[PDB]
Amino acid sequence: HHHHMSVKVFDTKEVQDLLKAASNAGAGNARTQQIVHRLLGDLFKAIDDLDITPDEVWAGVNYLNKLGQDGEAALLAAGLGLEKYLDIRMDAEDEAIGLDGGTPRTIEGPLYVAGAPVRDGVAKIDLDADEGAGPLVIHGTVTGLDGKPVAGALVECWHANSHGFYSHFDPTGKQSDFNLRGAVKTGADGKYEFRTLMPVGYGCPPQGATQQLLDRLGRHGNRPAHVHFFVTSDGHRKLTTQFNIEGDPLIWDDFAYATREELIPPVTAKAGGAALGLKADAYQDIEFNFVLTPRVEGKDNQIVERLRASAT
Amino acid sequence: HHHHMSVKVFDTKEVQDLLKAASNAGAGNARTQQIVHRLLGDLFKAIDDLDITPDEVWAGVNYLNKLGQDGEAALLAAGLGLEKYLDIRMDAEDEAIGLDGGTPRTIEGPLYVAGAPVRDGVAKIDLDADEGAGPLVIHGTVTGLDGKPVAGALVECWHANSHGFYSHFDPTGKQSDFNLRGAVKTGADGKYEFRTLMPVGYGCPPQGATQQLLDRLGRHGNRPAHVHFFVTSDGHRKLTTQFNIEGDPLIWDDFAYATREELIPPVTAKAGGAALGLKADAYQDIEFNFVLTPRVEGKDNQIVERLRASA
Ligand SMILES: CCCCCCCCCCCCCCCCCCCC(=O)O[C@H](COC(=O)CCCCCCCCCCCCCC)COP(=O)(O)OCCN
Ligand SMILES: CCCCCCCCCCCCCCCCCCCC(=O)O[C@H](COC(=O)CCCCCCCCCCCCCC)COP(=O)(O)OCCN
Ligand SMILES: [Cl-]
Ligand SMILES: [Fe+3]
Ligand SMILES: [Fe+3]
Repeated sequence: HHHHMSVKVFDTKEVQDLLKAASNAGAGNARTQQIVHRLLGDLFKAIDDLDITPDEVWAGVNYLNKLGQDGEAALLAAGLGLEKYLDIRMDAEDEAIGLDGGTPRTIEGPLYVAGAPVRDGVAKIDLDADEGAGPLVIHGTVTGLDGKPVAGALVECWHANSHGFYSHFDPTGKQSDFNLRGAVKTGADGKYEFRTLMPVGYGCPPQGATQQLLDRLGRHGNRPAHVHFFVTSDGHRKLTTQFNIEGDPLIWDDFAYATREELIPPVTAKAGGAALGLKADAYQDIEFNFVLTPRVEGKDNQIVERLRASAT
Repeated sequence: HHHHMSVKVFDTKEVQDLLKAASNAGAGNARTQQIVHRLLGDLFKAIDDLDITPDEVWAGVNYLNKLGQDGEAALLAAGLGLEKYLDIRMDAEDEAIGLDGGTPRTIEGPLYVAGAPVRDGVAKIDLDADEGAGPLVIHGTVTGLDGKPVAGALVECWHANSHGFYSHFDPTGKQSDFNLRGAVKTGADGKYEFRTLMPVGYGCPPQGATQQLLDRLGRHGNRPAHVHFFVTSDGHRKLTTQFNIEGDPLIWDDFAYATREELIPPVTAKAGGAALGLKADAYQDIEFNFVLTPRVEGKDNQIVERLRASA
């Protein structure tokens, strides 16, 4: 409660012996031992430097229990910019080898669901009534770096409803499996099209551990309205990206730091929606093309494996 | 698969800007911002230096989900030596100012339960039958640094059964509330005594997150047989300590790094348990005295507040 000087122990042989024992550095997976030794040592050193008290350490330890009970570790990874950091490093790798000329990547987020039924060329993906969102058409072409259309590319799409909730993750009810999620296989013309409704921005669960820490930091936990994409096709690297809805006031204040200048396409007002199966004549239209990068020596060294949900 | 040079982006302006934004370090709690800025920046820098891949990062992220789901964050804190590290730092504090003369501290561990009924001088704490454990008597005096008995000290004791399980945390069933957990208030002579059963060493839940990571590090998750104590007294600092059962082959291979050479008292065989209320005539006996350290200006600046179970 009263300030005192930190007593420094990190460089002592006892602490260094403890770090080597606990990480088992130098059976066991050597790479995991190496990573643990470095992260544990950095934590010990930070506790020494900032005089992080046992009360503070146990608050952090018990915070991790709540974070996992909430299922929110990946949400915090986005909120603390760790997920953006991974893109920064992948972007720097692409810049060094000259693979940075396609549509830019941005974060995947934690809300992808595998298994959407694949449609030929066009998918209508709003399965459930949403009185609060107007119809939205997203369309474009999948091309390579040379401008030619990519046949048989798989474009997957997911976004939120007018309350900012995703199917499979709705805390107010159970949406239909794959509501506002689709997948289209492009034809020879490389064209894809999604017919859906306009999303609104996401907000962290207000009593969740992510928002609790953000609240303590003085930060909001909101995202601007956006739509996610995967684009997969042989001969190209797997594209993970997004675009933001034009004009959202949170576009340059995303709590997950995912907005990119090239990922803010214009939205157009259009008519004749009924002829497209849309629920209203006037609709908003976004033209967005995906420019892919090629595999190098047949390899995609930036595809990411992580725990992902799946549905019927 | 093939080796390449790790990209270095940490010292770029974009990363430094991202770190300041994410920690908000520069509304909010300044101390939390400071700690987050440091811990998050260290993590980014570690990712650069070791070229930690996204696949690796996400495995750690999803591991954290499992760790919290299992409710094991504090178990891993002990298993990775973090809990011992906190004691190393408190011990160095005491040494610097000359408060290091008493019974040594060691780790609390995550299995304390508040509320044991305070008995006078002696508590019998084995409520549940355990055919795998013989009787154990633990007895001693609570004194200050000057050797005078401390009257009214509260000595709390908790430990495992012969399967290595604690009441309130037993995976094979439900023990009685406060089984193998006791509280004793010393009288004028400073003496305490617990009548209990002999513990067996603890092992991490085999399918839990802590053992999963220890397995990946090539480490076991076992503790020697031991007994925990709190000693709370109005004029002294609160002592958190333990002792290990003499002769346990894991005394010098504790996965939580909590063994101290001053905390391994002799065990002697005795007879006469019936008159003590023990379930058998023959029993094992441990004399263990607590030497407390005084408060400074009536304050205890080493007492630890953390989430604790109660019953
Ligand atoms: C560094 C190399 C890599 C190793 C680490 C890898 C992970 C680093 C990731 C980037 C940094 C993220 C840090 C996350 C932990 C922050 C915990 C704050 C949560 C919190 O609200 O604690 C409050 C107390 O704060 C306080 O007392 C002050 C802040 C608390 C200390 C936070 C750090 C503790 C370090 C030990 C935990 C292990 C690391 C954590 C990831 C609440 O307190 P309350 O009890 O009133 O609760 C009331 C609510 N229910
Ligand atoms: C509780 C108090 C004490 C806290 C300790 C904090 C100090 C840091 C020191 C320890 C922290 C380590 C945390 C876990 C890292 C390793 C977890 C991996 C365990 C594991 O089984 O993953 C394997 C791969 O490991 C790997 O690939 C290596 C993964 C290493 C990741 C390191 C970076 C993670 C950063 C996360 C911090 C996030 C902060 C904000 C959320 C297998 O993987 P699998 O997928 O095949 O599993 C399917 C089953 N075999
Ligand atoms: Cl129990
Ligand atoms: Fe999203
Ligand atoms: Fe224990």
